[PDB]
Amino acid sequence: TPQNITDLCAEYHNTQIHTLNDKIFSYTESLADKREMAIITFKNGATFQVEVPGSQHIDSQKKAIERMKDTLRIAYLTEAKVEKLCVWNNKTPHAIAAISMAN
Amino acid sequence: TPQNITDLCAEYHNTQIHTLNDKIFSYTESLADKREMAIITFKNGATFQVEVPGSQHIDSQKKAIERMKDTLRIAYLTEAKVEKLCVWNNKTPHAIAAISMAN
Amino acid sequence: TPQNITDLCAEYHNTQIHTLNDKIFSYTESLADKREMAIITFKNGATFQVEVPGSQHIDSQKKAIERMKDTLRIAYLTEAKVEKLCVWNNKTPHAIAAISMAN
Amino acid sequence: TPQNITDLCAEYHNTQIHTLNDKIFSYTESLADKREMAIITFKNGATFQVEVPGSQHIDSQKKAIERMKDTLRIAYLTEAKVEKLCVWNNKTPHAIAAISMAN
Amino acid sequence: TPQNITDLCAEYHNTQIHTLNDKIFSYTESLADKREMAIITFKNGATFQVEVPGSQHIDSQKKAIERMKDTLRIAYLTEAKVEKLCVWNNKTPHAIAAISMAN
Ligand SMILES: [Cl-]
Repeated sequence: TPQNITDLCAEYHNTQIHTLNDKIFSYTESLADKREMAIITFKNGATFQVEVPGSQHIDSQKKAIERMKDTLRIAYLTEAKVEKLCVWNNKTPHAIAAISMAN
Repeated sequence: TPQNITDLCAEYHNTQIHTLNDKIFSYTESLADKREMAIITFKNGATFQVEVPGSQHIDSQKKAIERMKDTLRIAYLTEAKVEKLCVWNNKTPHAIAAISMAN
Repeated sequence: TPQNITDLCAEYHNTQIHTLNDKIFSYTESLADKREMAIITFKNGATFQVEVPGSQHIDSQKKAIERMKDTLRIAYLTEAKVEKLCVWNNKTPHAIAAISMAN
Repeated sequence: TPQNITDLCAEYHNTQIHTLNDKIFSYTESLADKREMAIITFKNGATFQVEVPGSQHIDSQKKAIERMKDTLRIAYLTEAKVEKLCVWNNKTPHAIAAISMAN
Repeated sequence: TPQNITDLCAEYHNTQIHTLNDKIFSYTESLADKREMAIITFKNGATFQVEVPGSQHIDSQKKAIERMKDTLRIAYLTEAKVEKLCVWNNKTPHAIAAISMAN
């Protein structure tokens, strides 16, 4: 099993690692129909999204998605340093697959 | 897919962006019949609500609504600065569609 | 729609508003059979409870009751000032209907 | 309804009130099969548990049990002083029925 | 029945206790298909995972898995000192079965 975010990311197609080593700059949350999502940006301008649960989402992935949004909201409020993001680059904003935080 | 709240807001009818750049002054939560909701106000007097989950709302929307109330409660308690709010202006108080927080 | 706790409290029968403007003094939680509830008191001796979830009332009522217990616990831990409580006075301790927090 | 932990505890069989007036010394959590539980200890050596949710527990019981585990974790991490604990003393460690927290 | 993490860990096969007495160094969360897991690291490099769910995990087991992920996330965010870890050593990285935290 992957021991870290980098090996984990290399296991999928259309994913790429982003090394930020910085806290989340802004956090956006929408409850709007068909746009139930979260968007975070960093000071340098990089924007990422936690993708809206569509048909392409099982039931085990639906829970991890809700988990990710909880993680991002609390990481933002506590000014936690996000180290890396593994994202799907075939989507705009890039969609978050994984996150790693290191104090 | 919107990259920010302003663009995401523009995709709906009767919406409106409010720039508060202020912490929530008050938080009111009700569990009373057919009024299971949260109401927030800012020092400027602005009052907003998170609509009661009802008939129109499907499941992904019912949980986004629950997440929004969680978000406002934790934002109120941590004194987080709310930047903008996308609201449906055809309701009173205006109902919240999305929220952005910055730094 | 009601825009504050006093107006919302008035739409119900035999309710009453309590102005505390103080933090919760103590928080009691019970998982014991038929008394799965939370009880809070203020330094002045006022004691309030969140009703135990009964079958006949709808599940949105059940979610709101659960949220209210989450809200009281975190308000207690963070020493948040509670402004007013709207309660059903036909119960003792008085059962909470709504709560407002403001500093 | 009971208005405090002492009165509530006296409504059950084989219960006992423990007065701690101290923060939880340690918190243990287990996800191992049939040992899904939380165990807490205090400086004075007292050890208490939250029972595993067997398929004997009513609907509301399983949910109150999950809440208690959330409460113990957050009380531990915030160093919240625990006032009294009502436990069923016919189990080892004694099983928690109710908890009161007061400053 | 078991009163601490050591006794509880000894009740399983392929488990072992790790004494760390230190805060989590890094936290990794993944929402990716088949890798919906959490990975933690300590300062000396030691890595542990909370295993991805499956039908092997009865429903009560899946709840405890979700709870553990929540616990590691706030423990990391709060820099809480983790004392011991009971892990399954037949997997790589070693899978977490129980955690104990003592300040
Ligand atoms: Cl009993």
